[PDB]
Amino acid sequence: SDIYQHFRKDERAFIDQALEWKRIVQEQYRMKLTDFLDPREQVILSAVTGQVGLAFSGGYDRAERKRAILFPEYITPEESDFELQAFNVRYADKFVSVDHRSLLGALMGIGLKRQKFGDIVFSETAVQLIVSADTADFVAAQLTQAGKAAVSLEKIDLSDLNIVEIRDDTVSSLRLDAVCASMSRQSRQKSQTLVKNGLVKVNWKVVEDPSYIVAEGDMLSIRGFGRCSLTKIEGKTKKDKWRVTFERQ
RNA sequence: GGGGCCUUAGCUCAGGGGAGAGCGCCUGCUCGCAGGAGGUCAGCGGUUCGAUCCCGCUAGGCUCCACCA
RNA sequence: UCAUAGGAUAUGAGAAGGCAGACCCGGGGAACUGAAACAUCUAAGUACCCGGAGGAAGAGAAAGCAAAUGCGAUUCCCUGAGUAGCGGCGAGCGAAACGGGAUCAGCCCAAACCAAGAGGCUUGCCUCUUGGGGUUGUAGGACACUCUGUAGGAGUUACAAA
RNA sequence: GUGGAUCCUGAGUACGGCGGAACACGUGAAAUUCCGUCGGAAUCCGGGAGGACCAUCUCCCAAGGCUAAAUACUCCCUAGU
RNA sequence: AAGCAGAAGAUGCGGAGCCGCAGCGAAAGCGAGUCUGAAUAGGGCGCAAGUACGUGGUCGUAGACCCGAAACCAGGUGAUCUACCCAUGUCCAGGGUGAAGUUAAUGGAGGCCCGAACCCACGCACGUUGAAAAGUGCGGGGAUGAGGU
RNA sequence: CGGGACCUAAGCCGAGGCCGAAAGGCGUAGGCGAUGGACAACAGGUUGAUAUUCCUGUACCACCUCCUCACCAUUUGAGCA
RNA sequence: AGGCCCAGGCGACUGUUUAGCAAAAACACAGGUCUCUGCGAAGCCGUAAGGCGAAGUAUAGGGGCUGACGCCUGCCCGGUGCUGGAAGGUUAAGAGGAGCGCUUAGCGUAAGCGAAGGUGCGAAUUGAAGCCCCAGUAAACGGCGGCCGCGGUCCUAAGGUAGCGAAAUUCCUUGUCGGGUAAGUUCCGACCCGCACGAAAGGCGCAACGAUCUGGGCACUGUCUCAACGAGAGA
RNA sequence: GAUAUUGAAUGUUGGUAAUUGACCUUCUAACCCGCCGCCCUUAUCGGGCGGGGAGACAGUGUCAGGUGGGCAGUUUGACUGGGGCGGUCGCCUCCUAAAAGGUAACGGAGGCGCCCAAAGGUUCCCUCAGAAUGGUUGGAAAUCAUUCGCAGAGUGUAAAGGCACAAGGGAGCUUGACUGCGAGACCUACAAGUCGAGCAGGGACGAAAGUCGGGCUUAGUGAUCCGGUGGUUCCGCAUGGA
Ligand SMILES: [K+]
Ligand SMILES: [K+]
Ligand SMILES: [K+]
Repeated sequence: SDIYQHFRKDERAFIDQALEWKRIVQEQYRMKLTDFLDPREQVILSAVTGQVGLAFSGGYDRAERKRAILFPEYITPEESDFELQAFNVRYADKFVSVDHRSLLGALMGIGLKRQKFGDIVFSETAVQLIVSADTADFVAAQLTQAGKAAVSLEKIDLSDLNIVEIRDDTVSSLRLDAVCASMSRQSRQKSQTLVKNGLVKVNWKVVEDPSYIVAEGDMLSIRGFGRCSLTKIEGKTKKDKWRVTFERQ
């Protein structure tokens, strides 16, 4: 009841369900695997669960959408308890190209919910996707086209997964509106519109406060400029602006 | 009057090593591209191997003081 | 309910209060001041308040001092010595023992145990109250032994008390 | 006076931790003494002290009491300086 | 020296104690030397008249040449003045206005009005070694109230 | 007449009691405490100096019984309370 | 035995106050609001006992601010306070003793090693409130922008709304214009470049009230032009 | 918050070999009641007795942390053409400074709170700035070459005094940027500061003479107390240790 204040009002929905997962693992003494919780929902769950222990794995290390195991003080989990299936996306690579937008659009097009798949990995040699094992056969059967490319899915082990723009700058403050303006190369008044409407996120939390102070190692997500990361804050200049470093995706 | 701070390209700002970056403005190309435009670095005189970034002064603009009989 | 609380009556040269503005032992306890400021510190356990006294008080018969072919209760004086030491190691604070003197004195219990009685029988055990017993350190006492005294010695200043 | 079969010889004490005070000694290397609090012995094959502490040695026997004199003082009284 | 004897004396006794006769070194220690140092070196400090008592000068600790704060602390004494409160009394000439209510009249409200006592103290003058350590005179405010006493 | 031998308010004191280094603080029963309640005497006269106080006249209140009279009554028995 | 009138500031009012240089625009006030307080209330006095609160009980009691009435009371929760709180971080005594030192029975030609006990330190681990942190809250403390050409741009927690404005606030200033006067640094009304108003440390109005402050009139006068005479007290 | 007062049970979860912890719930008997009835007792005190409530909590004690101008004791510099405000405070160099030395002002100018493992030591060798004339890049100015050339350069750094038998530049080998000291001087209120031949130990460089106890010279620093570290033929509170 006195947890919601710490999160947003829309985020209440997840928090209610996150409390219902903790309820199970305490009383029934059994691990609860979840449906690839979003990077934000990782942060929320971590809080709602409390310290019921928690584990998280999205197949490869550095998956955005990862599935969480809520386990007690015993039954420390394995890599396959997360019920993850990796696939290699086969297509006529010489003729057609698959991009992240097309493959994401195709996954959604076959009716797959965002919670039923993790990250879509693009390397030089392979395009791979990670899904929940319960949906693996459905996705393999239905995902026959991505954009203009005819595609097929080959099952692989997680071990077979084939896993910047540094921009040293100065800002007046570490307010959100100031950092966005700097990163996105805009007027601050324009950046304030972005923040206020609800287009910027900070670690996948929608921050609508222009004056929110941004810390070192915060993934900002300006809808319109993509995504960028305050990696370094490096003291202050002669004329008193924060020496900073940005790295766009 | 005294102290304290400021003076960089159209605009916003980076920056003892020979003055940049974005945006605007121009180049051709149709939300990104592709090269330009533009600086007495307030000025002055000097420290020196070179000064926007030393150091001393002059502007100007702000800021704080100018009290006690 | 037994009781007990409470109430009543009797007997008490029982207490109370005072002061000598002193001395003594306790409880509580400043500040100015000094430190060339000031907080630790100092002033000072002072002043002051309170309680208790007594003609004196307090201390006192080694769980001591010491480091000798030792000393032998305590108190007080001389000395040790402005030493040792303590100390924003500042300002300041400051011993003790030995040595020399004054004066001198040593005692009683508690306990073991014994005897008698009482009330809890916990049922031959336990607790309590009188009297005896006993009093200490290279241990003493109980307890046993054999001795020995029961009236010479001691006494109201402790060591019983008129 | 002689014996050491047993028994007795001061317990919520000594002592310790924490917090204070007293010791010339200000927490210090800090013995010793006392108070509050909490913990808490041994008991003669025992215990205490000798300035942290241990060992050895030496000296002593706490946690019960009493005790004159030498000492302090003078509102007074007497005699005097 | 205390102390004992002795006029509250001198004095006698009393050698514990004190200072000096040897220094050097932090110290163990060594000693006319010693410390430093590897050193017979060099250098430091030493070697090569005190003491007891008295007078005087000065210093220390004491109030310390005398007089003087504003203050600080401790323990008492004061609410007969004054502040507020509590209990219980008491005071407020006269006149006016005319709320509610009642049936234009009636009615008699009020930190209501004018205005003595009473309370107050706004202005000015006077007084200022006063009549008076806060007043007097002329005016002034409140005067049934959060009133005076 | 005013006060006491009557009453109580505020407050104060306070057996036992509660609390507190000491001293003490607080407080019950119970008291004290008028500024309040209650309560019987008036007019005139008089002295240099007192007067509901003395004097004159006429009163009233409480209490008492050597007495007088009437009435009621001696254990459902007056009456007091 | 009332002088009166016109106009303005302040405070609504009657009250109250610096005994003895200030009576006021200061305090109080009825009204408003915020807040605490479930009763052995909170608050307060007292070491406590005992009390007040109250012989009351949320329509009550305490505290803060505001100050009749009328219209109203804007924006900012970053900071500070208050209230509440999830993760994460931090943190006392106490608890806990892994280790280590000193000591020495023993053991070693010595050097040194070294049981047990005593003793002196002692790490991990554990450990509340609080704090960091997060959320709310402005009739809480407070704060309510620059620059350039309504737009741009920088900065901020957010940039002053309504109303008022040379004001008990305006330095410059005797601002400017108008009114009143023969002549008006004061006064009144406008204006707004508000040095440095502004919404309960309330804003703007406001009838009644004032020994309030301020400007102007009528009346009146020895206040004055400008003095003169008389009475009394002192001299 | 710990701990005492402070107990009993049931669960559950630690840690030791069945005892002792931790926490949850329950219990009643301590403790509490500014609740009711009864009694002491004419009593809204107090106490006793019986109900009820609450309960090992609270309260109180000790200890601990937090908060805490509610309260307490204090501090809050000096110079200064009055004080405040501004500026300054130690060290070095120059000028003022009057041809020894010293010498003031909120007089005039600047530096310092280091740097360097060579930018120290020694041995050997050397000479700089700039200009003229000639040169593919290449220019006024890089690199040659020639002549001229008291220094017009350099000397880690401020300035002054010095320095070309170099104190300036280069190279080799090195660690004397030594230990013990020190006749005697300078400076000086003290405290400190400065110079020093020479002696010993053991070195570096050099054939040797010799030079070397940092740097061309003069700034580059801070008393005591207290505490840390290393060393130590010292002391060690009966003795041996500590
Ligand atoms: K010598
Ligand atoms: K003398
Ligand atoms: K002057």
